[PDB]
Amino acid sequence: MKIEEGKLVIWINGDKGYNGLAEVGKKFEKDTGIKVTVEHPDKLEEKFPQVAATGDGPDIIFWAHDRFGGYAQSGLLAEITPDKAFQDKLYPFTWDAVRYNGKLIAYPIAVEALSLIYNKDLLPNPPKTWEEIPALDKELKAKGKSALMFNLQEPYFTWPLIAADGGYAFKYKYDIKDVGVDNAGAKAGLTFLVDLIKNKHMNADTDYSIAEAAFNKGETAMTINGPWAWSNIDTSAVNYGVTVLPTFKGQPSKPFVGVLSAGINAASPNKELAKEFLENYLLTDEGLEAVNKDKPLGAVALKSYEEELAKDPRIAATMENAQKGEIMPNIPQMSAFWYAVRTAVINAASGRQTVDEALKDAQTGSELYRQSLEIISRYLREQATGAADTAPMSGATSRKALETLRRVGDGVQRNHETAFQGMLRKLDIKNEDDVKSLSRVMIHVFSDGVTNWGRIVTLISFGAFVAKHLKTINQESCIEPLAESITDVLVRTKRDWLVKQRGWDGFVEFFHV
Ligand SMILES: CCc1sc2ncnc(O[C@H](Cc3ccccc3)C(=O)O)c2c1-c1ccc(OCCN2CCN(C)CC2)c(Cl)c1C
Ligand SMILES: OC[C@H]1O[C@H](O[C@H]2[C@H](O)[C@@H](O)[C@@H](O)O[C@@H]2CO)[C@H](O)[C@@H](O)[C@@H]1O
Repeated sequence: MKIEEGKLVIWINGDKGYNGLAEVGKKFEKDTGIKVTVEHPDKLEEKFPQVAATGDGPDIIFWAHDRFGGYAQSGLLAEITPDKAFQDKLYPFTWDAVRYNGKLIAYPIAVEALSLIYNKDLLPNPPKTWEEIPALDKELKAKGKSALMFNLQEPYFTWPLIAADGGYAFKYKYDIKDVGVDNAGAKAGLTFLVDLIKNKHMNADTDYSIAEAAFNKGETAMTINGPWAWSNIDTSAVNYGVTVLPTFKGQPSKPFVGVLSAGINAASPNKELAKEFLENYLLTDEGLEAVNKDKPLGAVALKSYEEELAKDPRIAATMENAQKGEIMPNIPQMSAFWYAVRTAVINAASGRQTVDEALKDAQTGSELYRQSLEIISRYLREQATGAADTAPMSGATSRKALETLRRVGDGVQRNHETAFQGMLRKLDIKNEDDVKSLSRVMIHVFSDGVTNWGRIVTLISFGAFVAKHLKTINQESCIEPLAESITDVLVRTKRDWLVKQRGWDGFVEFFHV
């Protein structure tokens, strides 16, 4: 087993107070003898699922809660079971953020939302609207300054504007069928952003470091950032305020709210130690103070300490932005959603694609898993049972993709029956455990090779062949898991290619009669 027993390794992002966290570790080590190592790897949110899948990684991972449902769905996190008395020390809505499929999958630490950060010496009155920023920038450029710089590389920072006039990720329970990435609100916000770039009020290449340095040196009047940033601003002696984000088309900017949370690796042989550290050392007044003093956490989950911090006007502004925003969903398709929108924003800002092209692709990318599952699940089930699903189907594409797959998929099963049968007789499929062991095979087979529509039809057509078998041996319950497996394999390893082909519209086009 890869993770070492008798110590704690912790991963946390490099913008958080990891020196403070290490101080809490020192205190844990003092009491118990157990060494605590804090690390801050680049791209840790993409690295964790890769390493944890193989049984490796940190004992504890810290991230906003949006990534944790994906982790939990993949079996990477231990269920946490604090008692009533500990649960009652934290705000109920923070626990809701870390609930997935009825189980608690992490400990909530703190509530974070973006705010408008402004230099009070340059801009005694910050703008109320995004619409007035171009004029303010022109005024400021005549004095050697700029109005606003913020990270354009990460969609978390552009999202408040995109969402203002109507963009949304997943509607309201969260409806995974209803995605608002390329609606009219979304387009208007992204367009306003690209116009700021086109008119030289911002630069498409601005990232976290460039924006932070410009603000902290007094060269730009505003930035958009989170509570973590306030420490470095204090160091710089900029006279800053923290306030409400500007409105767009009369409506508030809607930041996605995150709950910084701590999850325990399912492979860790140190779960009792991790729970003891998190509950009795970190999530205490002193523990959170030590972290907070290094980089501010925002509104902490711990009611006792939150009451002390609540008086701070920067925190009050954070909560006001948070109330106008929306708690991020934690569903497993969040990762895909962020990856598509990141790409959309970068390509739109750079002029690689137009706003319409960019957000079209993002909408495709964000809907891809669900749309694929629907198609694949329907085809496997109808093949296995001999009757189609009567529920309505998005709808036109799905219906036509299913019609196409019925032609080409039946061809493949028919002409390749003997290899199919042979490969299904080799494997001793008879229950959910074997199907479990199929993705593995499919992952090494499907990936290793060319990516084209024929190889995709092959995977799905073999899927159907298996489903038929499953039905005859009264293992019908295993079909939907089979469809989820095939779908995951397809959309994880071929996402970029699929988005390039216009998704399933492409599939319909390619095999068109
Ligand atoms: C779960 C297995 C999967 S998943 C999957 N995904 C994409 N493509 C696949 O196959 C195509 C090539 C191919 C086209 C047409 C029919 C078979 C395969 C490819 O990899 O490009 C597969 C196979 C696969 C891979 C190999 C096979 O056959 C392997 C060779 N023989 C060995 C002897 N035995 C009797 C039959 C299988 C068989 Cl029977 C399947 C379903
Ligand atoms: O930009 C997409 C990104 O947004 C959020 O990440 C935030 C994070 O929540 C904050 O703690 C801070 O570190 O900045 C990050 C943005 O760079 C999501 O939590 C994340 O999953 C998503 O990829």
